[PDB]
Order: sequence, then C-alpha cells, then structure tokens
Amino acid sequence: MFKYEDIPADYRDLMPPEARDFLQNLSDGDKTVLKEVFKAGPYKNTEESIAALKKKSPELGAKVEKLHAMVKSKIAALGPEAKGFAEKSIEIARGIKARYYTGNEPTKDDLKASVKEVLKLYKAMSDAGKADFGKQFPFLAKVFESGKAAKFAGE
Ligand SMILES: CCCCCCCCCCCCCCCC(=O)O
Ligand SMILES: CCCCCCCCCCCCCCCC(=O)O
Repeated sequence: MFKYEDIPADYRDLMPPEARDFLQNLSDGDKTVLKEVFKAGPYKNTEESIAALKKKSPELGAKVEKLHAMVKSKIAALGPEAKGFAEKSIEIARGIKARYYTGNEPTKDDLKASVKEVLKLYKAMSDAGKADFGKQFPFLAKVFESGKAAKFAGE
C-alpha cells in the first residue's frame, strides 16, 4: 500500500497544488481501487482507464476525470512545441506513477533523474514555447523558472 509520505516532500513541492491535494486526500479504499484498476490494465488510452475507474467508483472516477479534463483542455490550447513538451512530461510522470502501483517505488535519485530530464526538455524549448506553456501551466513554469526544479534535480 502506497503512502503519501513515500514521495519525498521536496518532490511533492514540485507538483501543482491540485495534483498534490488529489493524492493527499486518498483514503485507504481509494488507493486499493486505483491499484486494482491499474493492475487490470493496460488500457487503450487514459479515457478508458478513467471509465474502468468510474465503474468501480463513480466518486473517485469523477475526481480523476475532473483533474484529467482540466489538463486535457490546457494541452488543447497549446501550440505544437509546448504541446509536445507537455505530452512528453506527462509520459515521464506516468512512468514514475506506474512504479508506485507496481513493485519497487522510485528512489529519490530516480525522481531527481526524471525532473532533470523534464527540466532539460523545458530548457530545450524556444522562448515562445516556454511562454506558451507558462500561460496554461503557471505553477509548473514557475517551478522551472525559479530554479526550484534544478535545486531538486541536483544538476
Ligand atoms: C499526479 C496527480 C494524480 C493523478 C491521478 C492518479 C493518482 C493515483 C496515483 C497513485 C500513485 C502516486 C504517484 C506519485 C507520483 C506522481 O504523481 O507523479
Ligand atoms: C486512472 C488515472 C489516470 C488519470 C491521469 C490524469 C492526469 C494526466 C492527464 C494527461 C492526459 C494526457 C492526454 C491523454 C492521452 C491518452 O489518453 O493516452
């Protein structure tokens, strides 16, 4: 059973507050249902994974759906470069998440390595790409721009 404390506090500080509060709120039952849905995967896409979740839990399914629709609409407003970055960042974050469901949770060095890559991809974008991303994701843009992500990653 995954516990919120399993994630280092300084990595949780890099996550947007809505994502942090979603995870912090999880009951023991919520975590069982998330793990069972993940284990009954893989799925065609995120939407199919959420539909399977809603079947087990209309309430947790609706909570996940609300977060997902907000992220999906923010990505839809991006130009091709910032969309590519956001989608690659999500793929990296999902691989980290997969490790908390399956055996052997990521180490702090594994998390530092994932942030280091996401930051590198952020820095690889043009200024127009960074500005486009920042308009939709101001918390994450600030984590990158302030040096907060670099401090965690170690560099
Ligand atoms: C990241 C916001 C939550 C998104 C919806 C799925 C939540 C269930 C995940 C449980 C395992 C915790 C994973 C922590 C690492 C990470 O979120 O990147
Ligand atoms: C069952 C938990 C999964 C919910 C994850 C919600 C937070 C991440 C949102 C990013 C969506 C990316 C676009 C959809 C791509 C796809 O369907 O493969």
